[PDB]
Amino acid sequence: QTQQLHAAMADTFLEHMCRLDIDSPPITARNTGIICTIGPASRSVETLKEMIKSGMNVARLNFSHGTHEYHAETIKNVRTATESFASDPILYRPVAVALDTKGPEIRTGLIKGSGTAEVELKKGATLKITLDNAYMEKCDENILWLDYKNICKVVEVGSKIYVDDGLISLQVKQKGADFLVTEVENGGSLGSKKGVNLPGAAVDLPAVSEKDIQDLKFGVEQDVDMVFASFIRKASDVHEVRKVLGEKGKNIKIISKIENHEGVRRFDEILEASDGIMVARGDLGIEIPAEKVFLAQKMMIGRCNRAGKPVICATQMLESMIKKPRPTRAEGSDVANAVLDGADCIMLSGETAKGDYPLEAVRMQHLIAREAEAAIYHLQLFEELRRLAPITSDPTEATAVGAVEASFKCCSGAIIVLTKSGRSAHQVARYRPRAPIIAVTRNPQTARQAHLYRGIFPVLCKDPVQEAWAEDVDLRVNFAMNVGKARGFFKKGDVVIVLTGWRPGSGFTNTMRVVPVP
Amino acid sequence: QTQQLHAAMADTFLEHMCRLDIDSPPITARNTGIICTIGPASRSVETLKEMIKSGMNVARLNFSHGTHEYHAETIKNVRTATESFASDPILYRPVAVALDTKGPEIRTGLIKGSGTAEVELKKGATLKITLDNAYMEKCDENILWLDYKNICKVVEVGSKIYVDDGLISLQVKQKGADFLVTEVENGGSLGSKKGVNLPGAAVDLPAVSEKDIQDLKFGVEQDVDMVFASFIRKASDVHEVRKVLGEKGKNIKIISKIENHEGVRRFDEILEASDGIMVARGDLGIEIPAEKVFLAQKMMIGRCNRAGKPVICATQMLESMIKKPRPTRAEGSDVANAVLDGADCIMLSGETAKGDYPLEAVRMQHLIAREAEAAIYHLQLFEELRRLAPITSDPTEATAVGAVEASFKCCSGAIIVLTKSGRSAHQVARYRPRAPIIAVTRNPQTARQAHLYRGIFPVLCKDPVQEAWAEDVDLRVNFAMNVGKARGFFKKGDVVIVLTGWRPGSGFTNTMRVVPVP
Amino acid sequence: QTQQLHAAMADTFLEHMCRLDIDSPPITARNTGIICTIGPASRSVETLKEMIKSGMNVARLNFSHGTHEYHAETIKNVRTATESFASDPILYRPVAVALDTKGPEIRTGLIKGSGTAEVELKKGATLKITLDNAYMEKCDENILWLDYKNICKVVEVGSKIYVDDGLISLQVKQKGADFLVTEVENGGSLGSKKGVNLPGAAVDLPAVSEKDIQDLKFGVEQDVDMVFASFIRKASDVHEVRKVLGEKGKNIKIISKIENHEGVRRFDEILEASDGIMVARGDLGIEIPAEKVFLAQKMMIGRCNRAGKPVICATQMLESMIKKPRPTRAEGSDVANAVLDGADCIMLSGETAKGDYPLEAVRMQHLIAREAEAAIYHLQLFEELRRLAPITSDPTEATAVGAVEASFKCCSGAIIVLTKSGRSAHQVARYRPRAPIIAVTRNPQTARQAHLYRGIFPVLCKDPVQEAWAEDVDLRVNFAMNVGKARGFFKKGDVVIVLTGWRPGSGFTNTMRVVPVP
Ligand SMILES: O=C(c1ccc(NS(=O)(=O)c2cccc3cccnc23)cc1)N1CCN(c2cnccn2)CC1
Ligand SMILES: O=C(c1ccc(NS(=O)(=O)c2cccc3cccnc23)cc1)N1CCN(c2cnccn2)CC1
Ligand SMILES: O=C([O-])C(=O)[O-]
Ligand SMILES: O=C([O-])C(=O)[O-]
Ligand SMILES: O=C([O-])C(=O)[O-]
Ligand SMILES: [Mg+2]
Ligand SMILES: [Mg+2]
Ligand SMILES: [Mg+2]
Repeated sequence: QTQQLHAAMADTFLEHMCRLDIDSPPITARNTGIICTIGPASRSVETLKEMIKSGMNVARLNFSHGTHEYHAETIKNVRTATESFASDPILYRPVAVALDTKGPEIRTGLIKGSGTAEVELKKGATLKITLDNAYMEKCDENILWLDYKNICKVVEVGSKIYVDDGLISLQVKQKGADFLVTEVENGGSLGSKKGVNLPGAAVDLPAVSEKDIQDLKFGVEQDVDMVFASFIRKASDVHEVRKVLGEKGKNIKIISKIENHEGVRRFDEILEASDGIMVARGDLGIEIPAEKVFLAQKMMIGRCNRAGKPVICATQMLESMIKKPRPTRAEGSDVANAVLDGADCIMLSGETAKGDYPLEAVRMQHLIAREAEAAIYHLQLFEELRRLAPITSDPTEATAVGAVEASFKCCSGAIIVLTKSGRSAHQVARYRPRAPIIAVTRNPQTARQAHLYRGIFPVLCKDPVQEAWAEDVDLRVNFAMNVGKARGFFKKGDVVIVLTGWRPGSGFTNTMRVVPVP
Repeated sequence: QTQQLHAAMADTFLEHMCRLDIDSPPITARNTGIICTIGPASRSVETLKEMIKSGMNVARLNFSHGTHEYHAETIKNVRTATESFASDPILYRPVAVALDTKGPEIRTGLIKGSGTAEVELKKGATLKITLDNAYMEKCDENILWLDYKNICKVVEVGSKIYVDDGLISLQVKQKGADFLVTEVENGGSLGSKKGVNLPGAAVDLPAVSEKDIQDLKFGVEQDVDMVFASFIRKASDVHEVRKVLGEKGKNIKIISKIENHEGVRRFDEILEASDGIMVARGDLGIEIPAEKVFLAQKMMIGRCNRAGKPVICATQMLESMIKKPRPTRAEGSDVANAVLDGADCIMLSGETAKGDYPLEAVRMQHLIAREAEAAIYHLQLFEELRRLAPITSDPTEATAVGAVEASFKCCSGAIIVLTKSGRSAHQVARYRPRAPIIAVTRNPQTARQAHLYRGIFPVLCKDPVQEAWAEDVDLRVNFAMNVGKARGFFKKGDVVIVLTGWRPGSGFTNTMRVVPVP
Repeated sequence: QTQQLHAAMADTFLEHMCRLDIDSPPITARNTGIICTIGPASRSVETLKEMIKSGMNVARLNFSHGTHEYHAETIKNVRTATESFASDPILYRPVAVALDTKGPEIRTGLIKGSGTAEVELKKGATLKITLDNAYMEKCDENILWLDYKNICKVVEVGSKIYVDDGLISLQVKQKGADFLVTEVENGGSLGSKKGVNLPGAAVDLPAVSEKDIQDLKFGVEQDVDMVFASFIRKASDVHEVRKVLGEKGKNIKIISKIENHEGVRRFDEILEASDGIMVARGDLGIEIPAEKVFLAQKMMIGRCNRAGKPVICATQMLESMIKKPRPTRAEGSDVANAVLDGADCIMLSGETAKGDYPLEAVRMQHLIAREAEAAIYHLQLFEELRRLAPITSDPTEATAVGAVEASFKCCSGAIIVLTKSGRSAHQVARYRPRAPIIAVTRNPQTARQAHLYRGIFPVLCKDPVQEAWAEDVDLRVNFAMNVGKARGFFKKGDVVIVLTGWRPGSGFTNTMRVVPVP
């Protein structure tokens, strides 16, 4: 038995678990999108080509750092490597480009302006925090500058302050009008321009700073597929991002990063307003107790699955692979469990952006996700997503669920979906079939954006529109068959589900056919 | 609400995920046992006391290294630290001692000659490896030492051999008659006395070596509670461990460690023959592909849960805490998911044996387990264990599921069980109540062995047996009431369930009472 | 096998249906209560003896006819019959006495004058209804009188009027000041003093008339066990009845009869106010379209089951058995499907009151019920009753659900419950065990009232209270054992469940034991 099909027939979850089988090889298709952060280790054209071959689907640009021109060149190299495979349209793989905003970050200043300079803060020592720019480049063991002007307004005597991704902690003893006097609680060696978290503080920085405004405008001009908007606290923040992008960037997907308590409490209204959600475990594990992160992760992935919107699990997934060519057992486990949880995508940060094994990290993500998709208990997942999804009069929605039902019944090799905007394919993906969803499109952007949805293998038809509708459908359907056979999803004589519109220019995908592979 | 009781009421697993809430705090009780490997960083009487206070339930000793004299000292210290709390029998925590056999290991030697400490080899490099035994002192990046004779009886050319937690990958370029030259693939930092794995070979080493025989006999002499048997490949391996322990060590629990392909494949006969199971992920993730471990882990926990036998999840759960005071996010997830999987106990190795933050590690496991236990979907778990329960005429079994049902209905503070052998408490634990199980025993050994069962808080009643049954019963009940109050499990006015026998002895548990706390 | 135990292990409802086996003989015990209307055909001490032997649990007296002294005679004969078996306390079966009030009935006047003649009406013919008391004794095929003064105020042209328990249909063609001119819909002989129904008309007779009051007061003097209150339309109706019964009759159960549209629309408040419900299908089927009766039956049985309150299914169950000794197929089906619906009791009207075969009717209900009860899909029933019953701090509720859980686990012969008021036994019955519930009481009245609850076999202890509580429990327990052996419920060596309290008095059931039958 293949792809855990022995465990798939179990009537209980428990028995399904008991039947999982390390000798039951998975199918070749991998449904979960892989998002890579690009930096020094992975920004060369030649390295990017191997990232694509290994499984990268989306390139993430971290606008916390780097100049516009530095990112412009990262974008170019990505497009260059992606297009280098375009000569064969059957084998071509769209690669999305995402921009991760700085958002309302709080950063320290420079330590004695030296570079190789740190100070060892001793636990129990006092440290003054000032906001006076004359100290902007003169930080040491007694005085510390940071860039959050109104920090005194939202902090109180007894408040905690984390510095350098939570490695150092301080507790505030005194407030002056425009300074803080703190006591070191967790000692450490403090470098320069490090990140500051204020857990439980009602931080009043703008959702979109002036810099973000510029950054978003830059993204529009560079044709980015999606925006990962940092530190989203409420629905109004999303609407702000939406308004900046405006008319010109209306088709750019906005993915809200939930990285603090507020985002978690306001999660429902953020989800309603966004196109998708990133569980940003880095900051979140600082802002709320680390032992509670898994709950937030599961809750958010559950609600997105329920709502039908993509959700990305991020940060520290294969962390130890920054230095090592293999991951820990806990890391292998965390990737698989993000998939079983329901994550549409998984993400690499430092592993791809700066580490010593960017390609091995991508490869490992691809291998684990594939195993985990086979182990999904589709029988219960399908029963539940239905029960929790409303009665609609939308015909493409009815069609989509009919097709997933049909794909489980004939165990089909794929669900081929013809789509312009991608919506029809998304509506199929939300019901989580086991068969890969081959979305044939002519819109290059919809092709790139489809990577956000579990199961979608997006495919770009380069052929010009034939005037005879029936023939043009056939062209696109046959192209999907050819892609499938080439990648080994299925072979001649296999059964596939094909979804198409009935009428030329209906805007509905309301037709399903069960069809042998030619 | 509290302890995820909102998610507890959900009609589907999806909806249950959607309701998990980081602002719903866990109960104070912690059902999952914590087993700690004791070594250089944690073997002092002073550190041990803190380990007990942090939450350590079982002290593991790894017999891969160390003399009999070294280990007796550690055992001595564990007992001294444990007995340091015996003055108040209401606060005494029984601590089990476990012996982890070396088993059929294959290891390496020292370094260079000028310093037998720590060196390296480069990437893609080549490497001479020996089947002669003169070069153990001087092993560097050129010519390396193993300890396996009939190697090439079971080996091939171009075959994979791994080294040092398999962080070093090598393929044999060519062999000969019985010696090795190879080529590096995953180059890294080479150290001293590092482990070697041969994925694929049905290795001919014995299950219980001559050294194992000495260690097991030492184990009997020392009165150990349990044995972790390394590299169990089949049921006759377990029986040979049982035979070496013999009449004298017949009450010692045998826990088979499943850490290669054969053990996975023969899991059923091994489980039937064992007292419980360890999922030993360190070696398992080298012996089988890393991406497959989580499947082997969830299958084994599933089948153990179904059989009612203890299962331990082990290795690299909090690995990065060897050097850091906080875990990664993947580590947070891993611990949490082992608990949601159904694991009776989670284990720490390097994290407590040799790392810089042993106390932090134990405390992090304690916090995560508790959060995870609240997030369990008991409604479905209890339903499935009941359906997948063979119906029996066994009266003790009927009382036990009766008790668990009752404890859900009235959300009780505990299930109090009076037990001599532990069996009665084990019967309650296998139905996975949410409420902690206070197992009151006069037998010190069963009190220690009970740590293996999820949910069991064992308490050792030191008071003389009383002649009247009823009064002796009521004195042990009251002792349990006082422990629970003292540990904050419940308070005056709370409801508990109480399981007892109709007369003295084993197999007579047939009485369940719903009782207020006085 | 036996009692469809094969069918009850099925994992689906459909599979359950598939396995029902006409050759699977049921267990001797019959859980569903049987209520019989006493009349001319059945009031002799001698017929009443055979009614009991045949399975009658409740004797219902209709107070629409006959003097108080008449009913007191009938009552005395019920009591004589019941007490004839009293010499042997182990075989004695309590029998309940129920009072069914007349309520707001509408009745015609006397036909012709020549005693009680039966004028025949013809389809198409004109009939006139009048309140002119001149025709009080002078009804005929042209002009008919009835006892409802306000009929003209509450009827309209087009209204349907029904006569003789639904037999004759009339349509209002002409309303006068004093009279109605109607056209006959279907022919049929009209008797004297027949019953009238007005569907879709706001009838304004008091739900508790002055006759009702005397009758209820009489009930109290006569020490009846329960009242079946006719034509209950709303909660206040039920509260009036409770008031009339007052302090003296507080222990008397009020069962509301739902017989019209309003009763069904305001069902929820009526249930809250009542001790139980009667689905009174004779009138109900005339008051609402006949094709809707099953919807309301199944709705009310469902809701009563969910609230844990008794529900009775009544009227025309075995109708053809008034004139024949074998029922129709439709009737065999209706009794079985009422038990499958969830009804605690089934009832006989004319069958036992005025029919030529009273004893054949009682036996046929006894047989059908016992077959139907074995066809119950207990797996899903018990799962659902759990999920949907609250989490409560009430100890006796936990004990109760614990005991039903245990009784499924060990397939017990019975659940024995010691109860003073009956509540402990009621609490078990709401979870619908398969095993008969032997309720041992010393209170003759609760013994009689227990017949309202599915699965309770009441037995009345006559022994004197023993001074030592512990011994006085065992005395009653042992009595239930003896009762079970004689009744063929179980034998020596079978396992039974026993529920007792920790002290004398009501509200202290907290102890469940699983115990071998001695
Ligand atoms: O490892 C898993 C697991 C396996 C597969 C999982 N993903 S799944 O097959 O797609 C799935 C299946 C059914 C419902 C789902 C709802 C949301 C997300 N995934 C669902 C999720 C978890 N366990 C779930 C069942 N287990 C439990 C745990 N607690 C109570 C009952 N069963 C043991 C561990
Ligand atoms: O004859 C029955 C039936 C059988 C048993 C019934 N009662 S039961 O076993 O105690 C039962 C079982 C499960 C839930 C119940 C809820 C309320 C009352 N009874 C329940 C009630 C009805 N049915 C017709 C066929 N049935 C199917 C078969 N396949 C699909 C859907 N329904 C089930 C209901
Ligand atoms: O920003 C992030 O990606 C994070 O904090 O996890
Ligand atoms: O033996 C172990 O602990 C392992 O390999 O995981
Ligand atoms: O009164 C009744 O019992 C009826 O109408 O069924
Ligand atoms: Mg962040
Ligand atoms: Mg090992
Ligand atoms: Mg009536």
